[PDB]
Amino acid sequence: GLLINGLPGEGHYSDLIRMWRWDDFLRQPVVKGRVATLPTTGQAEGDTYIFTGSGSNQNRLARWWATGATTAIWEYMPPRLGWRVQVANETTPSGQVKTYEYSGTAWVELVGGMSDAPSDGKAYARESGAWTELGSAAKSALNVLPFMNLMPDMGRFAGTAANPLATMFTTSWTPSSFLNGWNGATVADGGKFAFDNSTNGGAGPALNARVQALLAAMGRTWTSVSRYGVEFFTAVLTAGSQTTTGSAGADGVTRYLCCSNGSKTVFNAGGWATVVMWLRVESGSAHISSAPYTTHRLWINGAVAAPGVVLPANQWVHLRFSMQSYNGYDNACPYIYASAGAQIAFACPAWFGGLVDPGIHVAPILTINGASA
Amino acid sequence: GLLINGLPGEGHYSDLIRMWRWDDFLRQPVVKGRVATLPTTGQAEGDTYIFTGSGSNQNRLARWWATGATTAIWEYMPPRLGWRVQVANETTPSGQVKTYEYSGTAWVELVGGMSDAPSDGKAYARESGAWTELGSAAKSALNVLPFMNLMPDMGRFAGTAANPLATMFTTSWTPSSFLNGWNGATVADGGKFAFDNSTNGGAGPALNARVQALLAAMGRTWTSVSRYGVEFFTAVLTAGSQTTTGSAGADGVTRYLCCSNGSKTVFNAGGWATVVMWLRVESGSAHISSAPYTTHRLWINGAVAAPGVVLPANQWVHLRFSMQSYNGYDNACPYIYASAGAQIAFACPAWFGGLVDPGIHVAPILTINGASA
Amino acid sequence: GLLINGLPGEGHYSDLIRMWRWDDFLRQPVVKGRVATLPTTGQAEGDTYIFTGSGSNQNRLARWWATGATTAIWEYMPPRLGWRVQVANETTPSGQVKTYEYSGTAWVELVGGMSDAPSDGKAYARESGAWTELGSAAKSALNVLPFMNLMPDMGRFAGTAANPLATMFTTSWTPSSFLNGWNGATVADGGKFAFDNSTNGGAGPALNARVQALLAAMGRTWTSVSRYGVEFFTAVLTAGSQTTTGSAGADGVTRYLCCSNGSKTVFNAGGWATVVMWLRVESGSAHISSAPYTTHRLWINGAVAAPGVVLPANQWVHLRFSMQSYNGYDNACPYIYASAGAQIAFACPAWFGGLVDPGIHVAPILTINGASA
Repeated sequence: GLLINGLPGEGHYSDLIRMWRWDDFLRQPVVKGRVATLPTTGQAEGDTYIFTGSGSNQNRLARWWATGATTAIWEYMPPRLGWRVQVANETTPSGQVKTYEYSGTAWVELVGGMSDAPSDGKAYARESGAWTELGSAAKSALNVLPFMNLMPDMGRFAGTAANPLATMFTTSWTPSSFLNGWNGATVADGGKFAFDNSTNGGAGPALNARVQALLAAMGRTWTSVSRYGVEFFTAVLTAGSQTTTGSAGADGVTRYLCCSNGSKTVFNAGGWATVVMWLRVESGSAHISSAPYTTHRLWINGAVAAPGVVLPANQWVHLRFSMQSYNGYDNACPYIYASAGAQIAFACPAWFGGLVDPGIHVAPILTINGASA
Repeated sequence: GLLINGLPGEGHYSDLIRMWRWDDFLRQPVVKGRVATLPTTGQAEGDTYIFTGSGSNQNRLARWWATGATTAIWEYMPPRLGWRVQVANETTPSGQVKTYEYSGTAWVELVGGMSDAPSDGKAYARESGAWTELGSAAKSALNVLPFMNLMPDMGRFAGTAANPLATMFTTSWTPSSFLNGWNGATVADGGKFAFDNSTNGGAGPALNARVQALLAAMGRTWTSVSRYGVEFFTAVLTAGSQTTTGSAGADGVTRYLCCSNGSKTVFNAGGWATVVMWLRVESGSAHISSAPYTTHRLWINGAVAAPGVVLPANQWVHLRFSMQSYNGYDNACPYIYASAGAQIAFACPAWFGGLVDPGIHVAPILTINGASA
Repeated sequence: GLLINGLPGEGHYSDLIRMWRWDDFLRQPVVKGRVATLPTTGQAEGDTYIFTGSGSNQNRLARWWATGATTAIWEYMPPRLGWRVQVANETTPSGQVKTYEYSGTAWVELVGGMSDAPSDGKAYARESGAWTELGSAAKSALNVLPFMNLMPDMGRFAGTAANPLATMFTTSWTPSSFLNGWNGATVADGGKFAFDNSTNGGAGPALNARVQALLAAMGRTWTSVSRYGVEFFTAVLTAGSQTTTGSAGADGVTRYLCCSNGSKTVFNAGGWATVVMWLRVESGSAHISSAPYTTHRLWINGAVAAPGVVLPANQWVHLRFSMQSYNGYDNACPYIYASAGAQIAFACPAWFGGLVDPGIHVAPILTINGASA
């Protein structure tokens, strides 16, 4: 509380000049900026800086009154539990004039908001100008959802008669129908990982260089996850001498298709497909696709990639190629071309009948068959 | 910057009347509306229109001062880098008085908002007055998710021994256990689509009128999707002469159930069920359900529908009937009644053990069995 | 519209004191609070209460002017289609000074909001300071999604040769490979529920006390869901006399593992696992886990629970233990320890290869096998 009313009439003229000088200021209370020191030069009528220098005169106004004036002075305005003040020069990207609403102790930003979600445990999203509750599926991620694999043998190259539910298998190596050679390509066994193996202090088979390279790429370096694990076979495909179905990669190098799926019945869900598999180049060079065609999206170890990217030689890379095709089927779905004589290592393929996001997997996803018991 | 202070005292009275006339206006700066021309009639004290007519006097105030006045004039107020001004007459639906905050060049709407999502790649939804991050599953749609089909033969009417993973099959027509006749209804083979068929320039079997009608309904008119595709059989069910389990449709016409599922063990997931199948009426009439009972929701080619709707005769329609039942089982789940002697064409049924949204499918969804290799 | 301009100069001094007393008030129009009666005591200069007592003087200001005054009076300010007025003392939790914007008929809260979702049917969530559309999966819940079960026999203890798709089975009791005894534990048949049973007016087998206890726990008390249902066997595991793998519960009582899964290949999806099963304690005591280890989350009939909670004796409880393990496999996954000689009743187990939320299930989730036709 404060007053400037009353006072002898003898001095009314001083206070009357005084009140006119504010009534002139009150047109729009906008400050050009906050200052800890009175501008000693370059100020005129209409210049208002917030004199917040250390002392009792913090936040006091510092309007300079020279134009149309007898003697210019730094007229002061102590605030008192002040409130919203607009600022013109700087502004938010959304076109809002900056406002420091002085809450009485600090310069606070203006506050709004015409909607708060009811506190009843449901998440609400904006819909047609109204907030609508969301379901539980919104919060759950996709890397953990247990979707069904379409491969009967899990890519272990042991045959469908092997139980996918068992940790260990005794069946020998077996070719998979999901990987058919193309252009004369030859597929041969590359290696196998055994439970309780001897390389890490056991009595089983030993691990060959390719498997250590994979596991180091997998991050499974700890005994609990490196000395134990599920069994499976690896294979190495040698590109044939045939030169059918040519294609060029992102680097402009021509290559030919080496493997095919045998026209599997996967393109059903909106034409959507997903292929995830682990590979490494032992010799030669290869790329993905031919050129950007239709819709496509490639992730390499969780990093988006473009068509034709030449995978670095002798490194394990996680690929996830998801695209859409209403044709209902395709034989060369992978769209992978490699140079003749290239030795490509690959292990644990996984295919899905739609767009799914399991992340960087570490083992094939299970299914159910007659031998699954 | 501007000033009206000073000036000889001789004329102080003019400016003093002047400042009083504003101090009267400053009670609440609300404009009745924007005008490009001064109102030549129908204005009085308290009427304030924004004179924005073309010229230098844009945005100048146009308050008319007649009540309690000697001679009324259009007193002018040039703004200068102006700011928020409230408006009373019109208002937003949410009870907010309209505000054109003049940004110095244009009349801008007031701006607020007390929450912005952190720029770290996560989507945030409002929860109990706070923004909570959402999962990846929120963004993905439902028409592409590869869920597991419950039919062993894919509705191809070829038997479970046929591989659902193959594009082509050689097994002959075979009845499906998922469609059991009711009220004496007879189910007979209707047709088959063959890969590399001869109708579109091949050497295989030809396509009969029903299959062209379906495909035209399917939108598969292009050679890539019309001259090729997966094989499957069609069947036509002729309603029997029995009159058990009567029911009336939306048009008030009584009909009887014709087919049953044989009490399949589908009602497990919260009692939820989903049936999707493609059909066409060759003769007679039929409807869906008996009357609105329990919870129910029908889509016809993506368009919601009510119970008892009489499907148009001789057109292919996509139905998706999802409901809930805690009983754990039901034989007449479809709740479809047709007139006696009606010839109903149907192809590619698909059932699911819950509420799923695959859209307008084009082929049955695959499963895995012993013959799937 | 109103005016206080003009009037004879003789009385100019009264109105001039008058206008000064407002020009003093207009520094910041903040009211200390609304009052239906003028404060008869404890008021001074700067105290402004909204006199809203019943009568024509509603909303009129009640500023008391005593400091620096000749005679203090309750100066009145009728509003007219008023607008936003800030309030200092009380405030919103978000630091916003309370504002009752008088809409001319009622004291209305201030209104903002710089974003409304386009009215085109899509739900929008905030992302990096912008609203991004969400997918359909966001709205759908998780309790209804038809995910694939990993048990070949559905936990009916009838063998994999039994069809899971049929409501009724004739095969006798059969042990399940998914529940292997530990520490010498013995598993024996406990009971079976038969379709069209005689206990509820049929001709089939009768129901034993354990099954009524379960069903009453299930809420299936109605004839439609109590007199009918799917068939399955129950078993009772008697803990053995061996004392290997000790562990203590939340109450500090030591117990030993009684059953194991035989190292099933379930830990694939991000290492995520889900186990849901229905059990009741007939004798002894048991608890969950050993102590809080790694990540873990237990729901008991939809209510979250902590490790080591001793389940109440002789009550049916729904458990859902979901955890993560990158090891790829585990034999004692359940981590359940029971006292020696404890008689534990259990029925309808369900396991999943990831985090899933089917709610409180009433029957095992189906799968597909060679005998599923």
